[PDB]
Amino acid sequence: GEVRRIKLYAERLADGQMGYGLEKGRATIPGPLIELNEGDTLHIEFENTMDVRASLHVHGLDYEVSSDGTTLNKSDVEPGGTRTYTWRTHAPGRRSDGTWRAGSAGYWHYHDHVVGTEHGTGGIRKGLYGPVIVRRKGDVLPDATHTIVFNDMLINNRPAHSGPNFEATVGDRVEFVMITHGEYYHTFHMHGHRWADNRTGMLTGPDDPSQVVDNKIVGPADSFGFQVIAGEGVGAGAWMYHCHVQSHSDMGVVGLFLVKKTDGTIPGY
Amino acid sequence: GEVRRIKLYAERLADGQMGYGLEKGRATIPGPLIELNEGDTLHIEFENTMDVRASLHVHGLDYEVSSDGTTLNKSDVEPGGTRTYTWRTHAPGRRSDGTWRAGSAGYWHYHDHVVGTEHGTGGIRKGLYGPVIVRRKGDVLPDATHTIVFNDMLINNRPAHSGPNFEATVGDRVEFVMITHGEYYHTFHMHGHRWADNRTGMLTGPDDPSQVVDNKIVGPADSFGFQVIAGEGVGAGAWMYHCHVQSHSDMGVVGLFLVKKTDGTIPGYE
Amino acid sequence: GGEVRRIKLYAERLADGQMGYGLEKGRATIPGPLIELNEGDTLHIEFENTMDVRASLHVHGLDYEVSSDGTTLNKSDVEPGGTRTYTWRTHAPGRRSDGTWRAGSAGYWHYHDHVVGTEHGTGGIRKGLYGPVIVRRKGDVLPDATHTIVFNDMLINNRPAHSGPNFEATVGDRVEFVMITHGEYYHTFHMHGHRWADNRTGMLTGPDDPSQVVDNKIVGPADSFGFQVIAGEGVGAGAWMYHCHVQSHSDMGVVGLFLVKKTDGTIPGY
Ligand SMILES: [Cu+2]
Ligand SMILES: [Cu+2]
Ligand SMILES: [Cu+2]
Ligand SMILES: [Cu+2]
Ligand SMILES: [Cu+2]
Ligand SMILES: [Cu+2]
Ligand SMILES: [Cu+2]
Ligand SMILES: [Cu+2]
Ligand SMILES: [Cu+2]
Ligand SMILES: [Cu+2]
Repeated sequence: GEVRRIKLYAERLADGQMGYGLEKGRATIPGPLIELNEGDTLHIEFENTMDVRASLHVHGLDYEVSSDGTTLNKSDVEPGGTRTYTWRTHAPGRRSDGTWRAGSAGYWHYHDHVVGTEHGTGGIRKGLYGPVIVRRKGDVLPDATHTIVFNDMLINNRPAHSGPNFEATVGDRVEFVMITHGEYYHTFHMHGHRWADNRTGMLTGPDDPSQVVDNKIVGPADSFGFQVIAGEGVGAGAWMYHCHVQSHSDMGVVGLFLVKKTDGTIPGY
Repeated sequence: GEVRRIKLYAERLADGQMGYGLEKGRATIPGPLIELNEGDTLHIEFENTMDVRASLHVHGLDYEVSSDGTTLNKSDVEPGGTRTYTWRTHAPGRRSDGTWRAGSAGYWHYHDHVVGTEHGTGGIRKGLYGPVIVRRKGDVLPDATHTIVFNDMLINNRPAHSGPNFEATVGDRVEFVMITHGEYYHTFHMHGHRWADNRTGMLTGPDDPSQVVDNKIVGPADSFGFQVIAGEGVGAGAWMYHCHVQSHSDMGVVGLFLVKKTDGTIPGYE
Repeated sequence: GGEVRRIKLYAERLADGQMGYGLEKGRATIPGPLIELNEGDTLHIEFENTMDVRASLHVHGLDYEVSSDGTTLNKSDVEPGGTRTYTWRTHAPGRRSDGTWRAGSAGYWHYHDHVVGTEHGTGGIRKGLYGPVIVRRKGDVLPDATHTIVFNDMLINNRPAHSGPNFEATVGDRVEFVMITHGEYYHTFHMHGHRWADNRTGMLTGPDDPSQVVDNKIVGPADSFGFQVIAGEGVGAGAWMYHCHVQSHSDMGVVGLFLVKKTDGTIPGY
């Protein structure tokens, strides 16, 4: 694949949060989406603009201990400090012994591993997480990608009973990245939409046995994703997504997948 | 792909519980099993006979906003009032864009969405849940079908140390639907039997790499099913099924898959 | 495969209020010894309960009659100082007379006591009466070494917290992990620098295998999965943290090291 270079900033935010950003003062929670094709290399010029030690750890991708982002492998960043982390990816292939080497492709995530504790409980709690997508050659690309993060009892570190809305048009091919962090198990559910419990979130073809689901138990540091055709077989509407743990939904871990008709209207909303 | 109509009533029961039934005063917990072939449409003539608002939301199957069963999409039911709910299904096909549309086939469930709160915490707690099986052309059909719901710390809203038993004979193709509800994660286990972590609960053949398990972690609104040849390779016996979370089995989330010999006997148990 | 095997196995109290399975009197370990079988194999376990309380042997996944359930229910537990021969059987997958595919015994399985403390072995599990079982399919690739990580309540292999076990391998070694969970709590098992397949073997079969590829897996009491990695594949030598990813679990010390060595013997940054 291609070699690529980006800048990443860890920053303090209002209400004592902590974001990553591609640009200083544009830090988000979750952090910016990172999109890669199998075989790509990413060199990340990472600057800690905070008064506390921070790091960048990644799930699933290839990295050397020198890019672990852990005090253990001395890969964290002093306050004000800079470090360039290297993530590599590979494509699948038979090894020489006959066995199949799984590719790097999947729905993954990066997070701090040193804020609060040597496991980044503080960083994670404050908002130092975001999505990685590693694509395979042939994978179908979406019209948009939306990142939903169950962080303890919040979605994307928002004040509860205010979970984020996502706008789309019927027939649009919408991608969701679903990441979980903190202490608690959850179940992610979506009204009017289904996906496949497999790498991609859609069945490869008729030979794919993967269960089809609208509900998934997820624990801290689990990542999955899936694409749907917005409105497929159900029409336009305010389509609720929510944590299906009853106390979680009642305390307001809910948002709307707002699927507009072609004309721009929405039924009874 | 045939169109169908059935009547469903929400009723308050004895001991302050709530349940769906196919007739008046015949409501069960779980609710009655709904079985569909892909393509089939089901129109549900639903009546809320209770003194509180109630609804019917479904997982997995195709419905419009007007069958969401939510406060949001004004698709819940006043006390005593009626509403006709529509669930469509679809077979798997090729989309124009060359991708594979998945198909509605799978182990699913229906549950109230307004009784307790705007997510029916109260309805679910009181027993407003039931199983839906959507079948695909060629799916092997069972000799019998037994629904097991881990709702909070009970099975099928029974008293504890009292979880249901299911009788069967050696060789029976027995189907289980396993639904989870409320606040707590669980692990469903079964002695003497195992299944595949996939759609049908059966391996398609030797090119099915899916994990063969007898123990599966589940949380609120998770649905799976499977089919076993009763007592396959293990013989007749009282075959325990139990939540494997230790305090959960200890407090009485246990039941018996009672697998009789052909002559109707069973080896001695307690 | 297709061989009859015989072993002896003891239950024993240990130091610090613990109980262990062992191949010999006084050599009990926590976890108990790894039992490795090929599909078709029958294992006869000459079990002796050296302890002062009723203990059993119950196994997940494998084939056993109720006379080897090791339950109160089926009266197959063992009196203090008693001996009982448990029989585990295993079958290869095969086409059934109903045209369906019979799932094989092969996978990542476990054995635990069912009668110490409660009729669900709560006390026996807590105190260390658990061990791993692997059943191999014909032509399964065999590892260079096998390592067992049990998440029992808040600990690993009933060790004192902040001191989880380390495993040593050289870059290029085929390293197998058995990953069992017991007790009351859900966990997520994670490993730095390595990935596996959510499927029977923890390895994709080929390009036809849609299994999700994961470094993080939610597990609950009595969940068992396993996988094999090439040590340092595409990441190189190093101290490769494995940890529960439940933040307070990792904080309270549920961590260990996959110590992957360069070929010369060294570890960068040690
Ligand atoms: Cu880590
Ligand atoms: Cu939640
Ligand atoms: Cu992590
Ligand atoms: Cu629901
Ligand atoms: Cu809902
Ligand atoms: Cu339970
Ligand atoms: Cu009796
Ligand atoms: Cu049991
Ligand atoms: Cu844990
Ligand atoms: Cu067990």
